[PDB]
Amino acid sequence: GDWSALGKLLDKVQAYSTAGGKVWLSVLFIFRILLLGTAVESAWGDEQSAFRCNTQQPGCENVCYDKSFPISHVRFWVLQIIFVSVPTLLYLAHVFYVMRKEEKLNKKRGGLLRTYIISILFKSIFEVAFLLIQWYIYGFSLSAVYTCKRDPCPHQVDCFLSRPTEKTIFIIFMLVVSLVSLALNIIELFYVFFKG
Amino acid sequence: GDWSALGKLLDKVQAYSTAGGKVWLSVLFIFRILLLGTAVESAWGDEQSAFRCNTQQPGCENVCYDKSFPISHVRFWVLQIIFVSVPTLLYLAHVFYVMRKEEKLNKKRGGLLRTYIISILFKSIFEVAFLLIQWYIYGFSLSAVYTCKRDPCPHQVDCFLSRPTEKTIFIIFMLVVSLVSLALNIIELFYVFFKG
Amino acid sequence: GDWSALGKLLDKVQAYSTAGGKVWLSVLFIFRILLLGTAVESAWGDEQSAFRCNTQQPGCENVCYDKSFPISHVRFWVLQIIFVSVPTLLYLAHVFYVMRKEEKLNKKRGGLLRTYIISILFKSIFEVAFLLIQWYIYGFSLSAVYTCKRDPCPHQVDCFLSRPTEKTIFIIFMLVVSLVSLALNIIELFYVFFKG
Amino acid sequence: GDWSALGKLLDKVQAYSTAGGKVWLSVLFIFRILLLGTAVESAWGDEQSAFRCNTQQPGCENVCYDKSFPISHVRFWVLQIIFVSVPTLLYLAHVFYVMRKEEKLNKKRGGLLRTYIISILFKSIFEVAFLLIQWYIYGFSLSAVYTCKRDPCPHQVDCFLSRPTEKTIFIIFMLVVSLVSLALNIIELFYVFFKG
Amino acid sequence: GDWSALGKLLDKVQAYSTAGGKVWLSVLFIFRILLLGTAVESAWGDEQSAFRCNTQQPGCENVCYDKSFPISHVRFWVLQIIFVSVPTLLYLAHVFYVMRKEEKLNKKRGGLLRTYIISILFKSIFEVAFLLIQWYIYGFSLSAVYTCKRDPCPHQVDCFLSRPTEKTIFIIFMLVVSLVSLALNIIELFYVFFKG
Amino acid sequence: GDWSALGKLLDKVQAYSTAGGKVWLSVLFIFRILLLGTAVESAWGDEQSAFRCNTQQPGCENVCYDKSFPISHVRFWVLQIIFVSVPTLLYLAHVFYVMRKEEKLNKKRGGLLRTYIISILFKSIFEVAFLLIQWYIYGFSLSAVYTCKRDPCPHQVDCFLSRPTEKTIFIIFMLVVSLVSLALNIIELFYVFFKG
Ligand SMILES: CCCCCCCCCCCCCC
Ligand SMILES: CCCCCCCCCCCCCC
Ligand SMILES: CCCCCCCCCCCCCC
Ligand SMILES: CCCCCCCCCCCCCC
Ligand SMILES: CCCCCCCCCCCCCC
Ligand SMILES: CCCCCCCCCCCCCC
Ligand SMILES: CCCCCCCCCCCCCC
Ligand SMILES: CCCCCCCCCCCCCC
Ligand SMILES: CCCCCCCCCCCCCC
Ligand SMILES: CCCCCCCCCCCCCC
Ligand SMILES: CCCCCCCCCCCCCC
Ligand SMILES: CCCCCCCCCCCCCC
Ligand SMILES: CCCCCCCCCCCCCC
Ligand SMILES: CCCCCCCCCCCCCC
Ligand SMILES: CCCCCCCCCCCCCC
Ligand SMILES: CCCCCCCCCCCCCC
Ligand SMILES: CCCCCCCCCCCCCC
Ligand SMILES: CCCCCCCCCCCCCC
Ligand SMILES: CCCCCCCCCCCCCC
Ligand SMILES: CCCCCCCCCCCCCC
Ligand SMILES: CCCCCCCCCCCCCC
Ligand SMILES: CCCCCCCCCCCCCC
Ligand SMILES: CCCCCCCCCCCCCC
Ligand SMILES: CCCCCCCCCCCCCC
Ligand SMILES: CCCCCCCCCCCCCC
Ligand SMILES: CCCCCCCCCCCCCC
Ligand SMILES: CCCCCCCCCCCCCC
Ligand SMILES: CCCCCCCCCCCCCC
Ligand SMILES: CCCCCCCCCCCCCC
Ligand SMILES: CCCCCCCCCCCCCC
Ligand SMILES: CCCCCCCCCCCCCC
Ligand SMILES: CCCCCCCCCCCCCC
Ligand SMILES: CCCCCCCCCCCCCC
Ligand SMILES: CCCCCCCCCCCCCC
Ligand SMILES: CCCCCCCCCCCCCC
Ligand SMILES: CCCCCCCCCCCCCC
Ligand SMILES: CCCCCCCCCCCCCC
Ligand SMILES: CCCCCCCCCCCCCC
Ligand SMILES: CCCCCCCCCCCCCC
Ligand SMILES: CCCCCCCCCCCCCC
Ligand SMILES: CCCCCCCCCCCCCC
Ligand SMILES: CCCCCCCCCCCCCC
Ligand SMILES: CCCCCCCCCCCCCC
Ligand SMILES: CCCCCCCCCCCCCC
Ligand SMILES: CCCCCCCCCCCCCC
Repeated sequence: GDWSALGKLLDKVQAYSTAGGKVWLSVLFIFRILLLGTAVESAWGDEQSAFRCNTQQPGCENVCYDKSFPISHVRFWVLQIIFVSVPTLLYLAHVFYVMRKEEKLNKKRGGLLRTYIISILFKSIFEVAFLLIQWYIYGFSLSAVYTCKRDPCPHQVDCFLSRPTEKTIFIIFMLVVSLVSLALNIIELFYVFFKG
Repeated sequence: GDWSALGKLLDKVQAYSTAGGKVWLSVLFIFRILLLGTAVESAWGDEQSAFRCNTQQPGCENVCYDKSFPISHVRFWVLQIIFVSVPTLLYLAHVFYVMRKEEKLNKKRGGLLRTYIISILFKSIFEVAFLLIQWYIYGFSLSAVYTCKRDPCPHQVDCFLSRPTEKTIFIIFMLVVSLVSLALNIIELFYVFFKG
Repeated sequence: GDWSALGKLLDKVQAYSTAGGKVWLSVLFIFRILLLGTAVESAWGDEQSAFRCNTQQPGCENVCYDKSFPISHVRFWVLQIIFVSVPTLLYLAHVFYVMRKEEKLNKKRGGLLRTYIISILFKSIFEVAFLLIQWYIYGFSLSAVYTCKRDPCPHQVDCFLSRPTEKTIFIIFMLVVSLVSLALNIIELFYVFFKG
Repeated sequence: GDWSALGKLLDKVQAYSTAGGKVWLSVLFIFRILLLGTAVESAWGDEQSAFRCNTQQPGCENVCYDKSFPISHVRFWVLQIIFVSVPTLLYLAHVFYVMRKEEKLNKKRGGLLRTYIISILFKSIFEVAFLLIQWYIYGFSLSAVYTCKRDPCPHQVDCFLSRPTEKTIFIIFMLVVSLVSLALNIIELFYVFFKG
Repeated sequence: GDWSALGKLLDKVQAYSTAGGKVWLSVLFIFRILLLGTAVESAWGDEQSAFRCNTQQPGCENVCYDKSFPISHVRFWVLQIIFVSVPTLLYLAHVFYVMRKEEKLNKKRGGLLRTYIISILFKSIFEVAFLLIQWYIYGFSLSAVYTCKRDPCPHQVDCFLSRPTEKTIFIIFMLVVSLVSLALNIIELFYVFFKG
Repeated sequence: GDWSALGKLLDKVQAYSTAGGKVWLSVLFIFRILLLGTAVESAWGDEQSAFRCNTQQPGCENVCYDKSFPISHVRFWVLQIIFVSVPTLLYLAHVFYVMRKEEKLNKKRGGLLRTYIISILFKSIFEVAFLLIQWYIYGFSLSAVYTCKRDPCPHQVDCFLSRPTEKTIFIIFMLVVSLVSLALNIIELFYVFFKG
């Protein structure tokens, strides 16, 4: 029965948003979690135990695997999803204490709106930042043969990845679902400015 | 005691459905989850660690396994089940905010119905889409010997899968339970049109 | 405090059953789950990683293991337990919406009974069906040496299973607890007919 | 607030027991679970993967491990603990429906007592039964060298177990805690008879 | 709202304790659990799979590992923490039924205090008992080389442990946090006697 | 509905803090947990199973791995996060019993403030202590080749770590998020003194 006070909190947090963003993005947050922790986490399980290279030099598979994967895509997308969720969480924690301050006033314009704008800016700005890093480093694909030239391997060794194509499809899903997230925040950002 | 408000929400979401779909499909959603995450998830555990090929060429088992399995059936069926559930979830989130908008009206035809129709269309349309992809790629069976002709293997190598018959039976269950899902949405789709 | 409405639902679902079936079968459902997911699931963990055969032919252990186990007993008994539980779940979901239809009637014989009979028939009929399949395929024991004659092995190879005796005892428990389930539904089936 | 009805159910189930059994056995049930599923389950993890024998005969470690362990002690003690708990659970489910039958009587001697006696008999009788089986099979110790004479091994092979002493200490705890359970039910059994 | 009855139970259990023990020991119970099941449980994961010895004698690593570790420190500290918690749990279960007996008296000195004294004695007495056993067996350190002289190894073999220094630091934490537990119960024990 | 009493407890614990620390640090506690147990725990999974050294000397990989990692970074950061959380937990448990003492007074300055100051001091003081230890031992990086000179290896051996660069990035995140924690407690510490 104590959900009646929670109804006031979920109303005031989304009083400035449209009728289409709170139904599409909230499902998109549930979608991105359920894709990440259930389907694709088990896919990157043997990212190192199957990585075989064509040499006898001991440790050459240790230093060549790292050059291909400075940071794996799974711990990348977990690093991304907290950074896109944290401006919403920070706005949620602030609006709760603001509501509590006003409940202890009545029994004995523009202040809330600025941080609501900033909360959607850093949602996109971190999202563009994590995309171009992936283009700068990994691209949006995976080749089935890597040629490695680090030390202490000899001249050039051939290292064969573990499931390039299965890792390819879940990369493009993480590109598309992030890109439809990015456009879905931009359309809110026009609506808050064009109101006046 | 706060389930009385939830009783109004579960009534309005299924006010257009028949008396037979909400009892058969809701159990079919519980059935498909319980078959997937409990029985058949452990069956595809060693999909790569048992895949042995008949060669000495290093990495030939890495590139030949991929040609047989571009995407494994388990991460396929998890990818399918979210896409069939998401039009129901999207209709659920929309009808909640529509109900909340009308609760803040009375204390101080055709609008809901169109998206209810669209919500059942994309349930079937994604379901037909995922079936024919499996026929285009994997078929509905698994052979116990795969002949591989990728690079850098030699001329032709023999690769032996891991449990073809146990993977065969759970494929046909995922075909049958998806097909009885597909017919169970079609029978609703006639009933909403033939009402008038 | 909202368990008072749940008290009406658990009364009407078992208004036709005896005083002895709802206390013995409900514990038997808790018993079969707790035996399956806690004790015997870990026993069939290394069903493939310990299966060794007496040959050098690569992949001969892959194709010979399958002939011994087309479907493992653990994923068999999980497949069985959902099929015996689903007619009870389907009767539970139907009787809830029937109760809700009558609650929206009073504020502004024989119909329920037929599907209650059918719900106990398919509990036994699926149970007899899964038993004879095991007799047709696996029997009710496990021998400690399997002789395999599939391809591409040579003439005949000896393959040694993993824990035949520990798998033997839990098979007989799954035979006995299923058989005492089968007789406990039959005794209900006489009581509903002999009432008149 | 709906724990007030649960207070009547936990009173009537233990109206015939002493003030010392419901405080000592209920903690003993919590003790035996917490010892089993947390401490000693991880100890029997590598019961097969460390079992090495002194031969080259392939599969000789498969058939010799079984003769030493027809059923492992962990799946034995899980099999024991359900059988000692099931007469208490069966008495709990029966006394609930008996209470419900009398609640639907008042708004519009000796019957309960017999099954309470039987419920404590089968607690001890199954407990004595599982103890002597262990004495008939395993004893109450483990030797660090097993001599195996099964087929298809040669004349006699030496097989070395995995952690005999760590498995020895948890056997004696499972003997002592079962024996203090057995005496704690007997002392109740005198008290119910000597009341008259 | 039914926490008001729980407020009476948590008051009467600690009516004889000081204002400093219920705030320091209750956090110390939360600390010792969170250190044990989260940090140091994963540290002792490969206690056997990394234990390598310097011989070819088959099974010599099985019988030499046991002499170094008759019982591992993790299953020791889990065995300790239940024994220090069980006198508090036994006093909690007794004081609940004592409270229930007096609630069924008013609607139609020295008795509680003795078992409160005994409950703190066996907390320390078991704690001193488990400490000196560790000094009698393991000491409070771990050496990086063990020399083994059991059978059927030859004259003397060198066995190298798995992470001695990481296991050293968590031993001293389990010594310090147990010792600050032991002094924190003694200071209560003076306060109950010196009251009179 | 019993969250109304919890509203008084969460008000009195933070009556001396600013409006910016309770919204930024509480999210920072949720951030550091979610980074630790989800993203970086799986990264340090094979910290030993991939550590290969360039020798044939048995056990040389056991004693050389330890010199590189006396305590792994994951069990370090878990050891850190409990020590920074424990002064907040201790202040939470104390303020609850202080509130309960005053509730049993009214139905029949400076005392709280001192321990609030001490609770923030030991948050920073333990945080500076764990940082400089890492600088004294590990630094803030990881090199891809370790040269080992322990016994019983020969003169000098080369040991290659497992993923130095992926472990490098999560170290700097654990430095930055700890450092922004350290400055966020200092800014509170000025505010409590400069109030008067
Ligand atoms: C009385 C009607 C108001 C009840 C509001 C409850 C909805 C808020 C919960 C939304 C989050 C649920 C996550 C599953
Ligand atoms: C690798 C396992 C992934 C499991 C899910 C990851 C959850 C991390 C994001 C949680 C954000 C919650 C914000 C409210
Ligand atoms: C060794 C060659 C250079 C490697 C640089 C890797 C940079 C990866 C940066 C990832 C940043 C993700 C968190 C913002
Ligand atoms: C009075 C202070 C309120 C702070 C509310 C949070 C504002 C948005 C913070 C966004 C941080 C973006 C970088 C991670
Ligand atoms: C009345 C609303 C209760 C549920 C709110 C849950 C989120 C509150 C913000 C989370 C951080 C607050 C610090 C405890
Ligand atoms: C009204 C409250 C204003 C809050 C200001 C916060 C602005 C963002 C500061 C942090 C940006 C850089 C974070 C890495
Ligand atoms: C030294 C070359 C490293 C190249 C990758 C650097 C990644 C740094 C990420 C910083 C993120 C800044 C977001 C505004
Ligand atoms: C007062 C009667 C109305 C109560 C309605 C409760 C039923 C709605 C819950 C259905 C989902 C339950 C999932 C297990
Ligand atoms: C591979 C493990 C499978 C576990 C179950 C998968 C659940 C994913 C579907 C959840 C959809 C929920 C919609 C309400
Ligand atoms: C390498 C030969 C071509 C492989 C193509 C594989 C296509 C798999 C498509 C799966 C799509 C599932 C998500 C819609
Ligand atoms: C006002 C907007 C309401 C939106 C409700 C959801 C409609 C159905 C969306 C189905 C999406 C199908 C493609 C995944
Ligand atoms: C009153 C109903 C509460 C339970 C509803 C749970 C589903 C609501 C839709 C889920 C998304 C809403 C965004 C928080
Ligand atoms: C009344 C609300 C209408 C909603 C329109 C949504 C139609 C579907 C658009 C997305 C289809 C393509 C998704 C891949
Ligand atoms: C390049 C050849 C790839 C063949 C498989 C392509 C699969 C694409 C799936 C698109 C789904 C569209 C659903 C309407
Ligand atoms: C060569 C032997 C192949 C065996 C295939 C067995 C197929 C069984 C399908 C079971 C489906 C049952 C539908 C209810
Ligand atoms: C007021 C008395 C009626 C309360 C009925 C509660 C019993 C129904 C629950 C039975 C299932 C419990 C599973 C653990
Ligand atoms: C292999 C792990 C087994 C875990 C338990 C299996 C549960 C499946 C049966 C659940 C049926 C629930 C019907 C109400
Ligand atoms: C390859 C030789 C024939 C194998 C047939 C295996 C049939 C197994 C049928 C199991 C059916 C279980 C689901 C009904
Ligand atoms: C009006 C329709 C009610 C349906 C209730 C369920 C009847 C029993 C179905 C049993 C199915 C057995 C085959 C799995
Ligand atoms: C009032 C009873 C609430 C609990 C009932 C739980 C089972 C209801 C049937 C489950 C399927 C209903 C579809 C949501
Ligand atoms: C009164 C409701 C009657 C329901 C009829 C259902 C009978 C069973 C039909 C399905 C049997 C075959 C399932 C494989
Ligand atoms: C082709 C030979 C296969 C032999 C096993 C067939 C099993 C089919 C199971 C069908 C179940 C029907 C239950 C009524
Ligand atoms: C109003 C006082 C009666 C409340 C009775 C609650 C005690 C019954 C619960 C005992 C089992 C608890 C298991 C943790
Ligand atoms: C091997 C893992 C053991 C986990 C605990 C086993 C629990 C089985 C006994 C449960 C009996 C519950 C009776 C109420
Ligand atoms: C192969 C030599 C005879 C082996 C007999 C093993 C008997 C084990 C009986 C265990 C019974 C436990 C359940 C009652
Ligand atoms: C009217 C029937 C009541 C049955 C209550 C249970 C009696 C005790 C059964 C004990 C079974 C012991 C063998 C497992
Ligand atoms: C009013 C008491 C509710 C809680 C009782 C939980 C145990 C009831 C017996 C369990 C089997 C009953 C079949 C649903
Ligand atoms: C008053 C109820 C009497 C119940 C009789 C049950 C006696 C035990 C019968 C089963 C004993 C054999 C089980 C293996
Ligand atoms: C064939 C020799 C087997 C020896 C072990 C038999 C164990 C049978 C257990 C039966 C339990 C009976 C309890 C009353
Ligand atoms: C009305 C005020 C009394 C409420 C008492 C609640 C505190 C007792 C719970 C202490 C244990 C909590 C463990 C997290
Ligand atoms: C090895 C995993 C350790 C997990 C925590 C162990 C908990 C055992 C102690 C629980 C005592 C509870 C007393 C109330
Ligand atoms: C084989 C040499 C003697 C080994 C004796 C080991 C004794 C360990 C006793 C541990 C007792 C812990 C529970 C009280
Ligand atoms: C009337 C009996 C009350 C018993 C309460 C518990 C007393 C303390 C028992 C401590 C046992 C210490 C040895 C484990
Ligand atoms: C009214 C208090 C309910 C919660 C008490 C939980 C502990 C009670 C003692 C635990 C053993 C009691 C046997 C069921
Ligand atoms: C007032 C209740 C007295 C309880 C007496 C219990 C004393 C301890 C007896 C057990 C000590 C030995 C346990 C191993
Ligand atoms: C036979 C030599 C064994 C040496 C270790 C014995 C440990 C026994 C522990 C008994 C604990 C007694 C506590 C009072
Ligand atoms: C090598 C062994 C070193 C042991 C040092 C620990 C001695 C006890 C220190 C903790 C005392 C705390 C008293 C409050
Ligand atoms: C009636 C309004 C007061 C309700 C206070 C609830 C907020 C306190 C909970 C904060 C912690 C939530 C963690 C998710
Ligand atoms: C290695 C797995 C990490 C899992 C999370 C660790 C949690 C430990 C910190 C919990 C502190 C809670 C304070 C309230
Ligand atoms: C073997 C060379 C000296 C190794 C010393 C390692 C010291 C590590 C100290 C870590 C302390 C962390 C807990 C405070
Ligand atoms: C009356 C005693 C109150 C104690 C409250 C806790 C004070 C802060 C303790 C901080 C301990 C720091 C070292 C871990
Ligand atoms: C009324 C507040 C109940 C919830 C408080 C939870 C934290 C209380 C302090 C935790 C230690 C108290 C010892 C049981
Ligand atoms: C007002 C309460 C004062 C509490 C004093 C606690 C001061 C800190 C003592 C412990 C410091 C050393 C811990 C390792
Ligand atoms: C013997 C050399 C060891 C060097 C590391 C010592 C670490 C000790 C940590 C003590 C922490 C004290 C915090 C105030
Ligand atoms: C030799 C290449 C080393 C690459 C080091 C990359 C360091 C990246 C640090 C990212 C920290 C971002 C802070 C927000």
